[PDB]
Amino acid sequence: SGKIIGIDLGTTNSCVAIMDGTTPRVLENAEGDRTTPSIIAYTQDGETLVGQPAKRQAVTNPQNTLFAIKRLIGRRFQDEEVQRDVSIMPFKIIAADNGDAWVEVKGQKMAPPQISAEVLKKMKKTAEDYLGEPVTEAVITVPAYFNDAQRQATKDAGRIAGLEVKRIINEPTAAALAYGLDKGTGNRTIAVYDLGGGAFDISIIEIDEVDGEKTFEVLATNGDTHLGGEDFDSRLINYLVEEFKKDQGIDLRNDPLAMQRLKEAAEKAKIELSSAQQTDVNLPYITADATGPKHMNIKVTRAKLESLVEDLVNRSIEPLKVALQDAGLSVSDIDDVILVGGQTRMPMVQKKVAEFFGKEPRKDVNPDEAVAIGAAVQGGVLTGDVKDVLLLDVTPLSLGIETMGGVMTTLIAKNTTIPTKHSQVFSMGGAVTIHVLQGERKRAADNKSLGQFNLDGINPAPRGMPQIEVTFDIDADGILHVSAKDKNSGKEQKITIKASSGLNEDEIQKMVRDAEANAEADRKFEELVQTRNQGDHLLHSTRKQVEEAGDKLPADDKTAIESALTALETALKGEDKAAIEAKMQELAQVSQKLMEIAQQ
Amino acid sequence: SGKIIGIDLGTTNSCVAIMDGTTPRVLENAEGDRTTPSIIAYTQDGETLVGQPAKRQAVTNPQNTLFAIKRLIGRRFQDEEVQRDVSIMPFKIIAADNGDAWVEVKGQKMAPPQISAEVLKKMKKTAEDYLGEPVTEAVITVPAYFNDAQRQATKDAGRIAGLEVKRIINEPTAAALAYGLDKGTGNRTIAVYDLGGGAFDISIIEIDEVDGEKTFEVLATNGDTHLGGEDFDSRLINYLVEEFKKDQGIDLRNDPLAMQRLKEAAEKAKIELSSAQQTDVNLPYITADATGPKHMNIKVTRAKLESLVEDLVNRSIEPLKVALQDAGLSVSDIDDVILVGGQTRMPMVQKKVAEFFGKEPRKDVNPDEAVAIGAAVQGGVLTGDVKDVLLLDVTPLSLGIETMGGVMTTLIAKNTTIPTKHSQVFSMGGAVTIHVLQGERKRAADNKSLGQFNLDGINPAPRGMPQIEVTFDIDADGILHVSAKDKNSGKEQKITIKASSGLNEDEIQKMVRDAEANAEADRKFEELVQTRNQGDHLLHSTRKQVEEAGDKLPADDKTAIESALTALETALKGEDKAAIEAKMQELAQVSQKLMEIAQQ
Ligand SMILES: Nc1ncnc2c1ncn2[C@@H]1O[C@H](COP(=O)(O)OP(=O)(O)OP(=O)(O)O)[C@@H](O)[C@H]1O
Ligand SMILES: Nc1ncnc2c1ncn2[C@@H]1O[C@H](COP(=O)(O)OP(=O)(O)OP(=O)(O)O)[C@@H](O)[C@H]1O
Ligand SMILES: [Mg+2]
Ligand SMILES: [Mg+2]
Repeated sequence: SGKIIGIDLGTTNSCVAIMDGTTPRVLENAEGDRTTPSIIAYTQDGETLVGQPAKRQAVTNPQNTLFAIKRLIGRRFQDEEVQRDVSIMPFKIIAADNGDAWVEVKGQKMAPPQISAEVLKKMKKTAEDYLGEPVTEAVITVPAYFNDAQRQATKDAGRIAGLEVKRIINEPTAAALAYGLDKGTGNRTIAVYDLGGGAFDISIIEIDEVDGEKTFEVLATNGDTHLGGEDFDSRLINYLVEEFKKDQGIDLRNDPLAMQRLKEAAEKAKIELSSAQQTDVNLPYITADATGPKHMNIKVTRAKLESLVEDLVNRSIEPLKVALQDAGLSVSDIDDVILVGGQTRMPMVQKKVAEFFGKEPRKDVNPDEAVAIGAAVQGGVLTGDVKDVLLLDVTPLSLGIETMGGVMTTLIAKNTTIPTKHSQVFSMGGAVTIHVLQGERKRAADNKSLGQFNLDGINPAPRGMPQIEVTFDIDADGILHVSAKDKNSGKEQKITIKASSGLNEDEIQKMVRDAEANAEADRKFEELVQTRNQGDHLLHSTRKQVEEAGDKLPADDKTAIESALTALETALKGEDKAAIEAKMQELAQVSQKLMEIAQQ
Repeated sequence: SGKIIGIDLGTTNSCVAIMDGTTPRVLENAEGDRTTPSIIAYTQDGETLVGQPAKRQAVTNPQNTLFAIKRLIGRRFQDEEVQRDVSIMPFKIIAADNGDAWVEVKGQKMAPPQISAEVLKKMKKTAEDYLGEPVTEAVITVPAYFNDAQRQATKDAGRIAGLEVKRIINEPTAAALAYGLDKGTGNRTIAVYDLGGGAFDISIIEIDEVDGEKTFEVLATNGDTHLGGEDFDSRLINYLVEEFKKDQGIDLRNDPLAMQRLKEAAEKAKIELSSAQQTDVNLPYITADATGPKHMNIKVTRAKLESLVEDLVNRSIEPLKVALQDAGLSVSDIDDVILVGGQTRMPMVQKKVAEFFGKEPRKDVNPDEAVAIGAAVQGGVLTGDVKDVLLLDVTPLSLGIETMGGVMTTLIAKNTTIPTKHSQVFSMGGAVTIHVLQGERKRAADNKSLGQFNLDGINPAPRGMPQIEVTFDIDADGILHVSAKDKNSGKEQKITIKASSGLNEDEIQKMVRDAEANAEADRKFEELVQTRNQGDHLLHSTRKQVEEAGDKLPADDKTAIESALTALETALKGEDKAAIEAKMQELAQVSQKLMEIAQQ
């Protein structure tokens, strides 16, 4: 029911679009911006900020501002990437009871999907404000290289936000839909290079004209879900931290508040160096010492920045080589190179990509909105409003199991088109345990574990010939479903999953309720502010009343009203809602009493 | 030759678009932004900054940062509107020799068109970078209510930027083109309400279908060229100044740095109050008393803000009434209300407009880019690329002359469609002086003077029957051209214009050369930056050369090379190009030498 909205849920920024009749349209949020910082904050006084308002106060609220949660979602606390972030992120990152990576604010433990849900709720509200009706369904994007846990956790975030997730769409695929919508873009093969704030994808995609309809087929995909702008900032921040040690004899890394100003300054500097060739990091009173206040002043050149991050850029080139090999194509087979994501605005990135492909990337693709637009198009395909568009995506990782000798044994090869299914008999009746993993490495230890899937035996029976067949389905969302039956009886077998990541149904249901309670509490937090407005309106009117009365007003009456006004003004400066309300009531009674005496 | 680019030259922000084949496209500037702040700055070391870099340093350089120049362009120094601004603007506004309003920076007097040209040059360069080739032609926008002087001055700015201005297009007309391009927006009548940073326009526009082609006809236009966001900010700034005065007993108005910080904070507060119901203005260390530093902290509710500016909003409603009357329509006849301009994002503004028209404004119009898009479309109509699009605009002000009694006599009524022509015999041979004015007021003294147009007599001659006919042409740009001729002989009569506003050919030519000199100076300034980058590259490589040598390096050689490294690092900390280049040279020679010795 209603419109299926398209939400690009980004590490750094989020963006929502719809089908406006036959044309996709990106929607401005309440603040008037076409994108929304993927940031949530909890203030000391207990307010929940989302988006720009949360971004604005981040510098002074290190611990209770959550950002880049997309780098934690669907991960385990003991993951190398997470363990590194633990020491780096200013907010607190902890292990959930099941070992998943969670955060903690003011003593409260929260799962990443709960945090992303807040961002999704704002995007949902954005669409509803625009449309003038409720929105309950969405297509939500994920990086192409997201694994099973990361996909499912993103899907759970959508549910926690009150959205039925009709499709999880791979971000480069979404960008391709956006690009190929324009008639005259048929019968070509493109490379979509997407380098954002947190993730990197490369997809090779063919757009063809079959039976008078446009088909988008992903030939190969690769990337790195933990490579993006955040890592570029970090290289520059560490340089600035090391320089200030040498220069002013002080280590800033021990100090959260200084690091906030620096983080902010480094990102601005990085961004400036995409157009200028020099930038100044000026942080007066960055810190202090025995000798007094300290100030940071350091010029950074483009050349300096480049030497700091070139290996990150090279890291994005290697998956390109693998993607072309997997697709069986050379660079000359690629008709268009498409750059997506804010971090691709770096000249070095554009230059290295141009040089690899031996051609310049297109300039007519919006690096900030293409993904959301494609998510909207995908939604329109689902509702049937978008005709003559067919899409065939793949799974980015090999699905396998740990077999005898601790080896990784592949069941479904990477770049297999989805949905897809693989069935296999695992037992003639004895119990079965299956350790499922994703990845390309030879040893199970080197791949991403999805969990242990356990089946009980089937007891011996006259004329029974148990054949326990296990089926691995990958659906259109790129998500795995494992089921089993006895082929001999047709009876389904219960599978018990152990050591898997993710939320269970009970947690999800509780978190859905928590999000509704949060909404209520937010509506409850606003009362103080709403009462101030009313207070200001009242002040304005009763002042006019006093002016009108002029000298006709007796001193005792003039004094009583002027005291009531001042009292309300004072209360308004404060934070006590009850006091404001009482002073408003007293002022109203004096305004009414004056009125009544004037009529006499 | 080349593309005719469309440039929205705004009081606050500027935006450039082109026809990308058959589709209009807004172009990002070098900073990656789809719009550019109309801000020009001159730094202490003599650099000229435009756009975001100028905006960024305004807080510390308020005297030599020029902004809102569109509020001075085409105006006289003694104009009431300018005189008010003289006391408000942080930079120095002065009278030119002819009385026009100019600005002075560091002893240099400059004409508004020279300043705006710097913004147009950036927009021009933006298009050139995208297209990969030179751009010499443009369509440039002006408020529909701009008078003759304002139009010509804007056209002069285009020339000074090296642009042949093919069309001056009224901004609401541009927005209508953008809106009506969408097939299926035909046969309707729209009201375009445009409230920006400096100017207000209302235009009533009919979009029809004649002989297969779409025609856009402006039925009426009105507005106020000195009413916009800057005035909203100003109301809030004065409130904040007064509150701090009552609170801390300090008057900030004489503190340029404090006032610049306040200006910025005030606009941010105004903008938040478009989506939130309360905002906090915080300015630590805003001033210092003998008691110590003082900090500004005050909460502002939407209710407070609305009471500070409601009369500004109401001032925009009265021209709506006049426009409908001039169009001969009622609100009922309006099919679509279109809001353009950032200042229309204010809830009070939208509500007042919705209430006036009795319908909700459309939501599917881009308030920041519609005007640039329309300018690009107009450009494509000029090149013959855009087909079946005809536009018919009007002149917004009555054109008249001062007749006996000091009365205003109308020659061309407001809302007459342009281009248009009016011819009249003024003399049977005697010398003639014609005082030309624009406006609707009955007394000449109350209208805008365009100058005195003088004609010499024609001497008595046998068979001569001199009939001096003066022709008033208003061209497609909405600009006046007065010519005269003797109908009896056909000979053209020379007109001498006195007491008029604007730049003469000689000034324009000199200003064109000055701008080219500024570009050259800019390339010069870049030299230092380029040298710094090369320095960083050189440091990087030679450091690797030292490491690779390790212990093999003799103590005297290691000392020498490390001295040279340090000396370059030191020079790069300074601002002396010569020293940097010398230290680069010495480091290079030492590197080369050790290399040679290592080869031995
Ligand atoms: N001009 C610029 N030059 C370099 N980097 C930039 C520029 N502008 C933005 N960025 C960077 O781009 C990143 C954000 O890009 P984007 O909004 O596409 O990410 P995202 O979609 O939120 O992330 P992801 O897709 O990785 O989940 C940030 O790291 C930001 O610093
Ligand atoms: N959310 C908002 N609420 C209120 N005002 C806003 C908002 N966003 C921007 N503005 C204001 O809108 C103005 C800028 O709008 P815009 O960019 O349309 O003006 P412009 O085209 O440069 O000016 P003009 O058309 O008057 O020459 C500024 O005064 C700015 O403060
Ligand atoms: Mg992204
Ligand atoms: Mg404008």
